[PDB]
Amino acid sequence: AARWDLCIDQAVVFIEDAIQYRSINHRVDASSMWLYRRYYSNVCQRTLSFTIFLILFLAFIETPSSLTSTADVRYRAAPWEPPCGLTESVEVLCLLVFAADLSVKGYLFGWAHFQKNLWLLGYLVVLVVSLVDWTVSLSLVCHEPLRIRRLLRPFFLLQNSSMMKKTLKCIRWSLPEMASVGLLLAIHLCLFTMFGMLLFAGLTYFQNLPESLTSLLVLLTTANNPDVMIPAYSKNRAYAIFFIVFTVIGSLFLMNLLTAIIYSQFRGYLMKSLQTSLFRRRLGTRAAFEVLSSMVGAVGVKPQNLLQVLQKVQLDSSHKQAMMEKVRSYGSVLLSAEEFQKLFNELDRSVVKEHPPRPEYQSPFLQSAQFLFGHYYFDYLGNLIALANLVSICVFLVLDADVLPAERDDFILGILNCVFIVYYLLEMLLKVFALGLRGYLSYPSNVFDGLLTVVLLVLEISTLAVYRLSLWDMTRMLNMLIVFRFLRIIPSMKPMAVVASTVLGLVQNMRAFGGILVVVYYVFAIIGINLFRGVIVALSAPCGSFEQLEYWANNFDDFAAALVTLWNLMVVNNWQVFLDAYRRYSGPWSKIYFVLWWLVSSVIWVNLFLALILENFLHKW
Amino acid sequence: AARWDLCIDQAVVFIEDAIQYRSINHRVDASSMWLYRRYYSNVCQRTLSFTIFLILFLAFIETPSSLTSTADVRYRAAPWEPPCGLTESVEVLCLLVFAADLSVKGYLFGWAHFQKNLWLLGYLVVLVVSLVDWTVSLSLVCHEPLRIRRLLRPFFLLQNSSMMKKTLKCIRWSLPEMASVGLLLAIHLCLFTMFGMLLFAGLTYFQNLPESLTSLLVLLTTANNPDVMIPAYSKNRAYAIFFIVFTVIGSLFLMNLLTAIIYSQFRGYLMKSLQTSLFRRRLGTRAAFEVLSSMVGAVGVKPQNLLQVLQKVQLDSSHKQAMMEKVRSYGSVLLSAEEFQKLFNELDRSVVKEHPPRPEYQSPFLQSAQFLFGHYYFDYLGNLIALANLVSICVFLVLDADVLPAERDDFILGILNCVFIVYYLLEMLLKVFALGLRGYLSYPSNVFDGLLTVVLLVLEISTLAVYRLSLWDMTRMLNMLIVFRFLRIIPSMKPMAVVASTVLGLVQNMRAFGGILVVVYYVFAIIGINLFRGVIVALSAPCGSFEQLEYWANNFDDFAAALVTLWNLMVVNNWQVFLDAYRRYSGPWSKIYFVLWWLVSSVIWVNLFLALILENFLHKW
Repeated sequence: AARWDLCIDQAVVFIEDAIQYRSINHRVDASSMWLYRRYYSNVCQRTLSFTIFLILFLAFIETPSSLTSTADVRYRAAPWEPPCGLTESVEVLCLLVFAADLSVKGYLFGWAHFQKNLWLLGYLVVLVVSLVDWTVSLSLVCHEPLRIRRLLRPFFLLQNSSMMKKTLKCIRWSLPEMASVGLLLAIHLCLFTMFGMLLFAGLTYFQNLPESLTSLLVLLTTANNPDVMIPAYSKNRAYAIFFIVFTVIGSLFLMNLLTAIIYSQFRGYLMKSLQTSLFRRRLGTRAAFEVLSSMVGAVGVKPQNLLQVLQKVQLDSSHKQAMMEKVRSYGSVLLSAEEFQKLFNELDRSVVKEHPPRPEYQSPFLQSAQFLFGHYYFDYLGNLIALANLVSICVFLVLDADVLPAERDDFILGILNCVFIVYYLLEMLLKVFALGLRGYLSYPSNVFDGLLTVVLLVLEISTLAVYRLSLWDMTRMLNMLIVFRFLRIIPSMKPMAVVASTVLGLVQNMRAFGGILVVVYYVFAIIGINLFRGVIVALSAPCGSFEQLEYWANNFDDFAAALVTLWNLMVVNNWQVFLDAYRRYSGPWSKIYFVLWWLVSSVIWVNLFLALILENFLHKW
Repeated sequence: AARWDLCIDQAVVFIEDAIQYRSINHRVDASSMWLYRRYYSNVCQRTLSFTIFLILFLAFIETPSSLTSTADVRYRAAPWEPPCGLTESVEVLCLLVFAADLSVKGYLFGWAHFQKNLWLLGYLVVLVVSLVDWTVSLSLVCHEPLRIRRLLRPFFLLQNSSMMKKTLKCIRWSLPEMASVGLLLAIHLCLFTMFGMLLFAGLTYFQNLPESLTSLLVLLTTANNPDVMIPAYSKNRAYAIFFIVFTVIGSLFLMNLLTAIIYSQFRGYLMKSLQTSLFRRRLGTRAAFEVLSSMVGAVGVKPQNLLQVLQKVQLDSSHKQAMMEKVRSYGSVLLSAEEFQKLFNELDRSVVKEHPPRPEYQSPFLQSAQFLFGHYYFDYLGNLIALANLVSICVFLVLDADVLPAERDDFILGILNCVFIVYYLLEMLLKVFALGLRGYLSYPSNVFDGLLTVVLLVLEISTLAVYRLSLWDMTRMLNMLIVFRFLRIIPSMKPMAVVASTVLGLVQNMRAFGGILVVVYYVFAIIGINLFRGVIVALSAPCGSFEQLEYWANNFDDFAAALVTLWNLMVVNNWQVFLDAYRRYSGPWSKIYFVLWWLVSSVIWVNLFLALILENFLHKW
């Protein structure tokens, strides 16, 4: 009776964990299974993902106030200050649901399991530090300059992710080897600083210990290759050997050695991911069998017990009916153990359909339309005219570019876009009159084409509403959206399937890796804000300086301007210029910030990218 | 009698080919085995390697005459012209030995084998083209401007190499995939040229079709990251998304996709090298057995036939005596087939010894010296004082650097180098009085230390000959060679053995890969000479130009100046500057030269380097 239905709840949650690749380490109770099924719903996990985005969105609208139009410092309508109410209200509202998340994760798990698992403990210490810092900054009227609780926000992203925790373990195992090459590189520098200072001080680059040390470090990433050697090379031809050897040993051996060291841990990444997925499903159904085999009882599981459990699970109805027919094909025989486990190998099949088309009333009208629809040249007529559209934009952009930027003719340009757009409407209306409103939605390219067509006629008819033949801005907007038609010529990839297959495989696997970049940007922005917030003031310079070039838009005055400035240091070109400017404005101890940013971003993460491309390329063969 | 000894010659050359991993496809004759053993000697292969270096050295002393001190064009003592005699004499003397090489390679191989093997045919066509071009340039008095026979010289390097022929086959199999990503990248460019020209011409970078096409191509290799976007970024913050997406799709996906495509062919490089080595030794001894088993005869090979053949082979005497004792341990029994093949597994063992030390006459004198020699702290006392030497050079280079460059004290600097050098002499003289003149040579570090010590005392005593205490140049030369002592602290690599093991493994495997770089430089230099030989003349510039910077040393006027100029384009930094200069001086069709040089050098070869590091790292585990 009661233990009858109680075993049913242990049946349904063990099947559901066996599908979704979860573990079985939660305590089994009566209403906890009401909570377990509800906490893992679609609605609950999507609220938790939305609030994580919210606090990581919130730094755009904090007191540095990145709501302007230009980030340039020489002219900017600066202020938009929100008051002390709303931003600290939405800060504490997200802290409630994370506190609600921790409570139901610890209550549903073991209490002793809570004290052992390090991530739940770190989830707890971050919450109280964020709450103490909230009430302290609320006691004062917002006039605390630096907000330490803003740094702890990316731990909420790292907690609920299951792919970043794998990737952080792989870079933790690579760490004692990366410190050795980092040690060997620092030996390699300070040798050539001493060896350089004998040759050249006996150059504006070699006049001091920290100046020559900086000049070699920037050469190590090859940001000044010709410019650091041209005094010495103009004195003698033989001085080229000193700089050639330094970048061969430095940039070629030791930087590419860091890539091979990181890839040595990611070598079995996807295959060992699939193995622990299948291993968790093996003990999933086995514990489901073991509790169902001992419901009331030889050793077997009654199919009438199966009839109620496989209904209450949440699954695709394709695999659901296949389970249901296969147990109905079985008799009243008690199901064996090996036949129980191999029964759940229906979840490896995948079925792809699109839709069935629909007929008409009049028989010669329907048979002519559908048999010129099943043609394979109908889309090729669309592909031909779209290419004919694109060369027209091509020839007309280059013809008006060179001469007469003010007053161009643009007479035939209107008529060309008319005949193409009304061609685009008639084909998609003939498609839906040959497939159906359901028959047209089943293709993802047709959603892409059908949405793009109905937008362009709105743009065209609006130009046709005010002109007959804001002219230039509408034609520029109309020309821009015609260019996006070229993305529909792309997916006909017949001989180069190895490229499009991995690009899909890459973006399906950048939950972890895109997440790590977000963690690193968000930390280094807020550190960079509090150090260089008001350092650059713009009120006759050397010809290669920060001020001869107009690099004034690259500062750390807000969140949007920090991200682009950190981007331009990540692509390592011309970061000798930023090093000289931030020395001249904020003292020479700022170089430890940029060098540390150079090590995390360019060295570690862009090697981390190449290890993940290499793994996801070499897969299934 | 005659066929008795004739089988002995077929025995010895089949064993020798089985050792040195050669093939058996040469015709077996009487005096051809006299030629086969002599052509493959140590002296013959080393003459062929020296003449290959000679013609590839010869371009330094041709008519562009790269014998100056500076390559700067604004001042240079230009001319040194050798006459028409000697350079065309040494050109034709190397052509004789290559013609002698082709003849004995074809005569010893099959005649029909000659017409099938493509490399021997290409060896023949290159020889007659080089000889026709020699006699044509000799008929005229050297006044032919361009020498087409100079381009065919790297085929002589490619012919006699057995590792470059493997590597060229691996990049030939990768070619139809690299053309697809090259196709997909060209689609990716010309979309954003049209999309860029609508947004920004509606910037000095976006004013034309070939100007905007060049600006995106240089952004693709990130050579102008901040400088190409700062007008648009200073107009609006939202224009950063256009350039961020272009370098994420461009540089991160598609360039790193080219590395993964190349590495997909080098994935089994070293293991499939070892397999075809062992496979050639398997059929080597088997054909040696098969001719020896049918000398006069159950089925076996008489050991008295073995006694004469294993003497006449050339081998290490360590494995030679081990073969000889093992056949002497065998009786007069006819040796079986399986026991014949497993007999030659002595060639897998390797024995390392150094030397035995020698005693003295007087027993308390020898026993005290050798037992404080077997100490392991004797070298640690050398390691301590060498570190104490290096901090002295460290502290004294930084102290005199900042102030007073003219007249420094340098009083204690002499005395510091005295006590260290005479320490260095007494330790190596106590080492040879505890090891021996033979006992000291057996260590490669002691050869390195012993040579460095005897040089520094010559430098020190020469300063002591003219001073007592050209001063500064001698102390600068003395300080420089003390820095090289730090290379002896390095080889005590206890916890990071994975780094030093592969660095040895890399340089033992760059016969192929260093050879390909030589082929690519040598071709692209001589093409670049004949196009831009006298284009730059130096007789108030924009502040970032080729002439504001003093880049005048980077031209193509000779062979030494071409190599450094091609080097500074290989490391891709600031190659926007070279593109603008060579447009302004030699017309706009010069950009096809540098773009083609960008594709071969940076894209292919530096991806080729990272594939070879990755293979030689992941080896034996």
